[PDB]
Amino acid sequence: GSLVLSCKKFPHVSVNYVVDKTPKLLTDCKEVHNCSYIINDATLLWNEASRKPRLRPEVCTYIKDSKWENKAVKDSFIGIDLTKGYDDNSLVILKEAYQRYEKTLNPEKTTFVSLRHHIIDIIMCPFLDEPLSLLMTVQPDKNILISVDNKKICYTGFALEDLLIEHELYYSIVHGSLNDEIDLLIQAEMDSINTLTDTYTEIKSSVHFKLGNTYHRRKLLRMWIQTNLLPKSDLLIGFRNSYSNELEQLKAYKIQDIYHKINNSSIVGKPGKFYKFNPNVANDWFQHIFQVLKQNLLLLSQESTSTTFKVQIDTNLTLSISPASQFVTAL
Ligand SMILES: [Mn+2]
Repeated sequence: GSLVLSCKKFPHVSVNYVVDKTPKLLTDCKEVHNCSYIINDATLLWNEASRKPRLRPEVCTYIKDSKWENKAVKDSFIGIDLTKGYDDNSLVILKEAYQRYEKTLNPEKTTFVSLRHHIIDIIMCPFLDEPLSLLMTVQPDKNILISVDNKKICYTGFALEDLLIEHELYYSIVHGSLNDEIDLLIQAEMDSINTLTDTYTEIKSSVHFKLGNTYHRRKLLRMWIQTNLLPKSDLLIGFRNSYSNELEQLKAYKIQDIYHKINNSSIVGKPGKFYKFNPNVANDWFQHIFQVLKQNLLLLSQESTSTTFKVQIDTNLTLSISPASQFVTAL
């Protein structure tokens, strides 16, 4: 019926393992659909009908040249108080995306279907001091659906996207292979596209990184997982004055960049406690739980009345899989 399993002794490389070119989490990863969600209209505008959020041209210009067109331009961004004006369902889209691409799912593999948020959450377990909980339903088609069950730092983030981009949300549905027996159909919200480079660009707000500070090592590792799960994607980070909240610097990064930042022969000098936040360890952990999960959820299902399961993971990486009520749906 249920199941407990220790996953702390999962195969993985050395915490100190360094390698030059960042690894990849999914192979043959490609976007298979995309869509803008017009909220007031309760509409989904698929693919060629979707309105991609465009990164302002000045910014694209700045990213390319590595300098602003002129002082005026620069002052339209740098120095702006990302605080000014602070005093003021996703599972539905996924299910439509699954319905539109299903006939294209490889029938020889198990496909986990989920919003990017959850895949990231799972890869992070061993790097967090908090635990994990989620629902995983084994659909009649034998695939698996994953679902669920600081106002100011948050606002500066929307404020920054607003300042850099030209009510409505844009989703990218990608497909990638994990195993010889496992694929992922992931839904992810793109912040924007860099028009000059035809590359999604993930906007992040932050205070200058105090590396060697666990909080930032986490953020940087999560950032890496977040973009490295997509087929194409870059980052743009707005660094702000920890005091004024003024946007001090705009810095663009490729996945390689974020990777290097957290995988040096030098950085791995200080001893760690979370596998030193090593992207490769993360990658190994990735390969391990999903194999574990796919196997057991499949096994338990054949012997149960419930297609849905409560999946939990200890701070000790101990997996717990008990069946959920067959008379309840998580929307
Ligand atoms: Mn963002």
